[PDB]
Amino acid sequence: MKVILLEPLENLGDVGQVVDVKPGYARNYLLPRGLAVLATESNLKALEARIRAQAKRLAERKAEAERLKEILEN
RNA sequence: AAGGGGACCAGCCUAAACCGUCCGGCUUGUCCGGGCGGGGUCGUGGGGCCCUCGGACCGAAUCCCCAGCCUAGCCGAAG
Ligand SMILES: [Mg+2]
Ligand SMILES: [Mg+2]
Ligand SMILES: [Mg+2]
Ligand SMILES: [Mg+2]
Ligand SMILES: [Mg+2]
Ligand SMILES: [Mg+2]
Ligand SMILES: [Mg+2]
Ligand SMILES: [Mg+2]
Ligand SMILES: [Mg+2]
Ligand SMILES: [Mg+2]
Ligand SMILES: [Mg+2]
Repeated sequence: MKVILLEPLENLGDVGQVVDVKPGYARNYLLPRGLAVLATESNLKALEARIRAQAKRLAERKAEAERLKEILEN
């Protein structure tokens, strides 16, 4: 069963990553302890749109700060 | 059972794509979810979206009215 990790877990996976686990592990351990969520089609959109938004708010630093390396250095 | 002969006869509404709005979750937006409205309903496949040209008839199974009918009756030939 596929889940989306909310936290990095040793010898499991990294935060925001999709991993395969047995249904019982997800249902009786990971999910109740807030450590993951089901890789449902709803959640995969929400994860996507966060990975997307972080890359957006990153590039617009490396560009409006890059605009500063234009004024300075000249 | 098909098929044939007859009785009767009638076909519709949604879900999803997409659009709009309200509400709330936190994991902050191009988010996810819930409600309502729009859109849509099909097998010659149909629908959505985007271009392109083109602009009255239908009509309920709902509602209103009225014939008709039912729940009492009446007239009715000639020793
Ligand atoms: Mg027949
Ligand atoms: Mg008959
Ligand atoms: Mg018929
Ligand atoms: Mg809100
Ligand atoms: Mg939804
Ligand atoms: Mg929504
Ligand atoms: Mg909605
Ligand atoms: Mg088609
Ligand atoms: Mg009808
Ligand atoms: Mg009499
Ligand atoms: Mg008499």
